[PDB]
Amino acid sequence: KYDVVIVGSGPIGCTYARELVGAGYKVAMFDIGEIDSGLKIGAHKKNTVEYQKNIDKFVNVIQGQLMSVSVPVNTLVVDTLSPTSWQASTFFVRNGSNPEQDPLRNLSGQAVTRVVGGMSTHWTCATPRFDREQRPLLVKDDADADDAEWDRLYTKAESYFQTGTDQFKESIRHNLVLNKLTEEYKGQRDFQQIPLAATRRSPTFVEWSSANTVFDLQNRPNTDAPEERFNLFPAVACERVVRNALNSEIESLHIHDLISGDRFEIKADVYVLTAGAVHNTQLLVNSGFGQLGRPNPANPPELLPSLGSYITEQSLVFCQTVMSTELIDSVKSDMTIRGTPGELTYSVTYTPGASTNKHPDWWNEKVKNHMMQHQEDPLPIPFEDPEPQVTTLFQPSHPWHTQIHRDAFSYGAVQQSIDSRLIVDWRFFGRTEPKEENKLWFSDKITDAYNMPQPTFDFRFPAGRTSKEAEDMMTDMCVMSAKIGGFLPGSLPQFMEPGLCLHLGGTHRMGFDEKEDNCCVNTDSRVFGFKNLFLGGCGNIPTAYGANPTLTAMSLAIKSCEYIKQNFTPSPF
Amino acid sequence: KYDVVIVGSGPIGCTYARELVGAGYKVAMFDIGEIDSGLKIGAHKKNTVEYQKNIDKFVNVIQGQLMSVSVPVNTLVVDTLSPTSWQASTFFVRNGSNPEQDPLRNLSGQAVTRVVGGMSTHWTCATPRFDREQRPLLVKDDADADDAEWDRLYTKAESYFQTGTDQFKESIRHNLVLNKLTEEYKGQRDFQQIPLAATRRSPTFVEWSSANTVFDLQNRPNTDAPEERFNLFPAVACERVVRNALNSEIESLHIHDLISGDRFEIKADVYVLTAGAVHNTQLLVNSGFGQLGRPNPANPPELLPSLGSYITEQSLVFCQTVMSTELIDSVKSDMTIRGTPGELTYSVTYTPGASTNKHPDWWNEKVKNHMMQHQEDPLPIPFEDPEPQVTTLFQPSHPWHTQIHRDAFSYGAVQQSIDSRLIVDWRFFGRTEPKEENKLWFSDKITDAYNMPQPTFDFRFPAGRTSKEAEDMMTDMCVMSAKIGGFLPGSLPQFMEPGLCLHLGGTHRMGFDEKEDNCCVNTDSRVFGFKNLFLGGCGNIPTAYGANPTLTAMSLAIKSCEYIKQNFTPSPF
Amino acid sequence: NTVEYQKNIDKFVNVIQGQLMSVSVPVNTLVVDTLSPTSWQASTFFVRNGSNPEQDPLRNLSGQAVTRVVGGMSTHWTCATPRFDREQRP
Amino acid sequence: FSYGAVQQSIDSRLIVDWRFFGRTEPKEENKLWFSDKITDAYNMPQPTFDFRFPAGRTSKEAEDMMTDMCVMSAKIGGFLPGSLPQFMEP
Ligand SMILES: *Cc1cc2c(cc1C)Nc1c([nH]c(=O)[nH]c1=O)N2C[C@H](O)[C@H](O)[C@H](O)COP(=O)(O)OP(=O)(O)OC[C@H]1O[C@@H](n2cnc3c(N)ncnc32)[C@H](O)[C@@H]1O
Ligand SMILES: *Cc1cc2c(cc1C)Nc1c([nH]c(=O)[nH]c1=O)N2C[C@H](O)[C@H](O)[C@H](O)COP(=O)(O)OP(=O)(O)OC[C@H]1O[C@@H](n2cnc3c(N)ncnc32)[C@H](O)[C@@H]1O
Ligand SMILES: OC[C@H]1O[C@@H](O)[C@H](O)[C@@H](F)[C@@H]1O
Ligand SMILES: OC[C@H]1O[C@@H](O)[C@H](O)[C@@H](F)[C@@H]1O
Repeated sequence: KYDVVIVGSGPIGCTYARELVGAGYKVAMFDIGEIDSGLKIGAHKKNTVEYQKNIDKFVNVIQGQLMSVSVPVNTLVVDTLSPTSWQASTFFVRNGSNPEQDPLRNLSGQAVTRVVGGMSTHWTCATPRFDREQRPLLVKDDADADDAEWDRLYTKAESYFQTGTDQFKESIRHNLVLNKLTEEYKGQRDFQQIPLAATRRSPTFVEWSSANTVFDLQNRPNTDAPEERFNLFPAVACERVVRNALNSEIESLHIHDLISGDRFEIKADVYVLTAGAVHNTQLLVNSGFGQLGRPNPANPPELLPSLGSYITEQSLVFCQTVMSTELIDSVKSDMTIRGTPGELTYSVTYTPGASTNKHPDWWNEKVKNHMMQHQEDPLPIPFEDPEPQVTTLFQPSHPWHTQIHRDAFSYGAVQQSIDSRLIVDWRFFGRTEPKEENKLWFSDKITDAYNMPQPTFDFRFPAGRTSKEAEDMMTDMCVMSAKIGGFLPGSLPQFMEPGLCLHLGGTHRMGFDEKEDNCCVNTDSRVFGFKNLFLGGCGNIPTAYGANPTLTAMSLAIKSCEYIKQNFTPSPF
Repeated sequence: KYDVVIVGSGPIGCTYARELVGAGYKVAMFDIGEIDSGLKIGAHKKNTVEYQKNIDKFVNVIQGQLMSVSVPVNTLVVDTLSPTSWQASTFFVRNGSNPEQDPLRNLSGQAVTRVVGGMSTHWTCATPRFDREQRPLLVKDDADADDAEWDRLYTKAESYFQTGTDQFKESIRHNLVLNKLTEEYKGQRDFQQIPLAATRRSPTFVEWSSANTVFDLQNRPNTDAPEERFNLFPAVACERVVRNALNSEIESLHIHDLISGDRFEIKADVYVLTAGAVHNTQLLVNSGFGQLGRPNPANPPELLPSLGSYITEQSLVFCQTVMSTELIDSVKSDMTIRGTPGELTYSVTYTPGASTNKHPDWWNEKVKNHMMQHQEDPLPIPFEDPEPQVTTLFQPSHPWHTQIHRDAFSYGAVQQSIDSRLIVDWRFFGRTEPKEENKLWFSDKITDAYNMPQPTFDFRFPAGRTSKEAEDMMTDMCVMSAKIGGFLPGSLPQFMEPGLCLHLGGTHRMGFDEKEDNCCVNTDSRVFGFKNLFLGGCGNIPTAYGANPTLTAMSLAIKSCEYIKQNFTPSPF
Repeated sequence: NTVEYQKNIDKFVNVIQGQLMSVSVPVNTLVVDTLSPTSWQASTFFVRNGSNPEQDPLRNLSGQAVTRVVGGMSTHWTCATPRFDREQRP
Repeated sequence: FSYGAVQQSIDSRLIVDWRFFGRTEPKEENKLWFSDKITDAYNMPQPTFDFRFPAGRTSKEAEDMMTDMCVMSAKIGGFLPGSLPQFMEP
């Protein structure tokens, strides 16, 4: 018997943990995955010395914990088998594929991650605010009070994630790029560092934030927290919430302990679901919310008819560029060079303080030292120079989010022929209109690896503004990127597979009125009709957004938690 | 001040830990890597529910922690850059490549793993004994006493690893294959399960063994062990052992704490190095054993002239096959089938106990149930059937080790068009004659990611018996594999890149006499001349072997540890 | 039999490929899901580009091809001309 | 007729091709037929195959053939990477 139970240990779950453990509640949290981030439970897997010294390898850790949501049945022809080998007569259901899934109306890139800390054990840590145009309303008919509420919430989210905008300020590459783009767009667009949930520990090490940063996930009571109560149970699949006959309250949570194989029930006062945009919906549909099976509009759902409808996922465009000869030469423009590399007459100098210098002294010293210490290297950038982390945030005249950076998730055979110091990544994310016909649904016959109803998408990028925007977005990346360098062969401009970006929203969407706004939770993230059930995460977001959604989702959880502290009393100690 | 210090936390290091912590010694162990296997320190990363339910993804975790040893300078021509992009005039030293390395005399597949538990946090767990022909002598001129010593040591190694040969006995696929190969080679070759360091917990879960299984790596004293003393220090790069002027004793170990960045010295009575075949040699060469820089036979080394010479790595050949129509039909040969799948008249039956049945009742029940429950599936093998784990061990008439199995390390884009139940992997490993000219050496100018001397190989498979064997090995795989099925397109018979198999040996080799046997350690694994320095691991193995070397290496550590308990007194408590 | 092809014999593969027209190409079912949202996108794997909807892809001779030029296939062939022994011969 | 991206890294003087051709039992069920609805480029009835290598001797032979090429070829050299032993498309 707990005061609160939380399903999932990602950063939205940990947000509830932090708020409620902190306010004196007896909390239990379950995760279907296991502890595997070392002694800091749920921490970023990229915070090892070895991965910050071999950062290209980290793509392998990401790929290792992205399990695809719905893989259609495979119809590739293999006709060079030996005549003796067993050969198919048909393309029958093979290797865990989903026969419900139409391959042509899928989010084939969508994937889930099942480990303690969720996806925040691998993510890129970008945490921008949404402006009004991308954000759901929290106050009706009062634009300025809506702004102040969002500002209050986001400011708190940013402290929980340790969001900052200056961790890369001493990078030559970062500033090379930033300054050129500010110059080029002078006035018309503003560039800044990507706000990043991260703290720099040294010039070659960044402590990336995660679920652990929000809440350390250590069981309580303990010496550091002797009057808090928290227990995390890993390797427990949560399968169903039990409704009372009134559909006004949840009475238990049904679970499957994966180690013993036993099934149990858990009672609490408050039930919170933060299993992710896909798995929140799966658990609700298994519990008799929404509708199970292929959509059938001839059978109105009894509860939450909007559940699994109006889903959104962003369009993503990508390339890499190789830095221009112009930009590279500009790095060393305050240097006087005499002699020729490798003689002992060779001299690279600058005047410290010189009003005519284009760069600050610190920049010139790095360049001087690199050039003198490494006289066989043909580039003026130091080898340990941190990577760029540049953005122009979404605006009405350019309604996409942009990252001009170095992401650990490479999409191709990472290449070796071009010096890494020259390479810049470009990712532009578009916003997607919510439409009722775009759906995530669950099979009433096919089941997944955990014997739960198999997830199935029915999705196309909407015609009209979504599609026009996505193609204007592609053109913008082409135009903007040419300012910095030409494309890197094998990383040419392209749309990524649908759902690869993992920003899926609106699967359990938020609004003021269940009917009128076609929604599932209210602005306290409470499920309509039910006193003690709440949903957290990106699934709540009802709007068309291009920016990275997690900080937003956290803000909404903070507000949800105020509702809980004002409406439920913690058990005595 | 410790009684014993151990460099590295892989399973050979943990062998010393187990023996010496157990015998009452005050032990400290350092690793340059960090704890990241969840709450069981140094355990197999494949022991999560999620990875045993998505086993194809585990290749990504392996690739994520294999960092290449020596990558030659890249000379690929990229001539489709934009004219504006910075373009090279030469193939200069880029992206951490090693200019000392000849690309044509490399072990390009060789890689190291830096995490607590070492490579045993990802390995395949195959642990066969070497027969006489592959094994170094531990007793001179007495074949039968040599056998009994090896038998005593191996039996102890097998308990520490929990080696077994029946964990797969209930697999239809495993037995399908095993029985056909026994029949086909009747008499001339014997097949058995690959001995595996592993314990089955259920029909769909195997608890794979690791460094953790040898020694749990928990600091001591603790409640379970109140009179033992052990401390593990992760993220500490060990750089040098300090010799006394007599070169008869080590006086300290110099270390670099990677978190603070500070450098310290550690004193102990006994020094043990188990940093792996490559990193043991690197640490010794940094300490003035052997010779630093490109080999120069005009400057005889002062200590251990054989260090880094006579290295061996095995040749590896690979394919996959698709199971024959014949073999698949044989799975269901005791079944009477009436009706046609999917009608309600459909019936699949057998007689339990029938003397005329080719299979045991348990086999027939699985097949019956699968066929009746899954009437849309065209194969008689159940979906959760465990994978084959078959071997014919090395013999003089077939001097290669063989694995006929399913390995988590796939080498190609894992494919989806052919049902996984039909696929069998074939890996044949050859033995390599030790030659003085085959070397691992360290640069006196280039340094690696940890500012240590850059490793550089000079290696070719020896002409003569090694090469003839490797090509007869390839032919054997071709011949033997056809008995089970034809090759899977995209997995055709091939030699793998040199060193991919990660069985490198002889970099610090064992013998009776330093001069006479061209060696570095004696049969107690003690370094010649030095009272208190020992080396563990595959680097000790002086012979040409085809079988997986780790169990052997453990056996040698067990013997080393007897020497220590008989020659050094633990500090009082 | 040109001087230029006997001096650059690797290029002759291109002349062979240039006159082998496939006999029966089943309907294509490859998924292309990285089209721009603005581009025309199929709802089904309909009959495209001269493919044959009668053809089962799994019971084909997909490599079979014909050559339509004066001299037929003997304008590109390898010229191997062995006798059949009794066991192969009508 | 090379089947792959002709390669340049290994001297052509070292390279030898191996092609082993098997015999196929005639079976009534293996057919070439023509569509009464689909037509080809010359408005003639579209050719359509219904073919599998026969079970029994044909298939056993084809796999013993593959093994023979493997065994025989090793006498001359090892396989060239990117030209490894394979069945060609039917
Ligand atoms: C993978 C990835 C993800 C993101 C980025 C890049 C990469 C490669 N980058 C990124 C993202 N978001 C941003 O805003 N900024 C960035 O730069 N990524 C997305 C981000 O990582 C997610 O939006 C965020 O985690 C969502 O948090 P959450 O709502 O707490 O959900 P999680 O998926 O992280 O964790 C949920 C959780 O629940 C479990 N689970 C699932 N089913 C169950 C059941 N049935 N019972 C119990 N537990 C369950 C999981 O195992 C998991 O831990
Ligand atoms: C990666 C891999 C390895 C093996 C198999 C498959 C795969 C994909 N399969 C396998 C193997 N061996 C077998 O006999 N059977 C199998 O089926 N693999 C090899 C096996 O995994 C190794 O032979 C074994 O670990 C060797 O053990 P070890 O001698 O204890 O060495 P490790 O590499 O495991 O650990 C050494 C260790 O030392 C560290 N390190 C390195 N440098 C330093 C310095 N300078 N200071 C401190 N520590 C250092 C590492 O970080 C590491 O933990
Ligand atoms: O695909 C990688 C991208 O994935 C997204 O999930 C992130 O929000 C981006 F920051 C990131 O670059
Ligand atoms: O490359 C994978 C192989 O690596 C080797 O290190 C192992 O000993 C084999 F068992 C394994 O199949």
